[PDB]
Amino acid sequence: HTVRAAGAVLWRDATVEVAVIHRPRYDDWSLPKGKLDQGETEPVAAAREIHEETGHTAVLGRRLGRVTYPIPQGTKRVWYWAAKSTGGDFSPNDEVDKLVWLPVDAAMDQLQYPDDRKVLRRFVKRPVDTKTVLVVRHGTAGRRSRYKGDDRKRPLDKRGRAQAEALVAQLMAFGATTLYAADRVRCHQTIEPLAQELDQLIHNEPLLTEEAYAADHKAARKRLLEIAGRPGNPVICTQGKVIPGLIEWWCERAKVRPETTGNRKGSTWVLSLSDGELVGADYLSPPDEK
Ligand SMILES: Nc1nc2c([nH]c(=O)n2[C@H]2C[C@H](O)[C@@H](COP(=O)(O)OP(=O)(O)OP(=O)(O)O)O2)c(=O)[nH]1
Ligand SMILES: [Cl-]
Ligand SMILES: [Cl-]
Ligand SMILES: [Mg+2]
Repeated sequence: HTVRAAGAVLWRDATVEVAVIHRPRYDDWSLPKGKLDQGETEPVAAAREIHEETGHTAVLGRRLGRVTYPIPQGTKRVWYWAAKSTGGDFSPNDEVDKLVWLPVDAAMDQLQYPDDRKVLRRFVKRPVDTKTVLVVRHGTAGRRSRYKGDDRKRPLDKRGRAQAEALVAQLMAFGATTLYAADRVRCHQTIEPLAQELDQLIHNEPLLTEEAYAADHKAARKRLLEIAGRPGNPVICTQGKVIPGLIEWWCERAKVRPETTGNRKGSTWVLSLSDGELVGADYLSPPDEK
């Protein structure tokens, strides 16, 4: 069987230092990570396990990649992120007895596994002090036929509401701070739970609906960049016919290659920016899908 895990290169400003952990079970030095709990998304697992193992909270930025290796039971699949420490301090735990903070070249030496070393090379290849734009497709909301009444008003269904609730921890893992949604009830409702958590209002965005994108895709592009330019990490909840077009455009111009792709309801594109420039685009499946 495949064991799914997530973790990070945890970093702080000293130029940058990264955490390497020691485990007496293997007398090994490695990166903080662990297994996904039932129902848990990779980002949320990563944040948890980082804090379990290092004693630090972190905000996840760019996704580093996936690595896969044999273990006695089968196969270990681990997703890694760059993650900046937001606080805390190490104290020894059950698995991890020591942690060191190292500049990257020394950390590469301290590491011992090829997969960890690969992830660390991925970390250094781009800027890590990134800002993050979270582009979310609204949750499940039945079919446009099944709900007559102004389709603008069609609500999230039971699943979609559960997706919205699950997106709170997902989006908070990336340090979401400001909320925007296309002018459709289902788009707002997707991020209402996060709005309440953050105690933030949701900015309504008539230029980012499907109808508006179809009429004037250029105004949508410009408005996306306007939003991305504001301070904070914005969530922008919009629709299925809008997202691929915006993401594809921006990735092509920035020469950013996504490691994964898709467009499902409740999915999230994590766009990482350095000094306003796009440097990563990471598609996350819906929180209730694999
Ligand atoms: N942490 C880590 N372990 C690895 C890598 N490559 C590699 O063969 N291993 C080995 C170390 C162990 O002998 C074996 C399983 O270690 P593990 O850290 O993946 O799994 P674990 O279940 O003991 O710990 P975890 O997922 O709960 O943190 O795999 C790697 O890149 N990182
Ligand atoms: Cl520490
Ligand atoms: Cl829909
Ligand atoms: Mg672990």
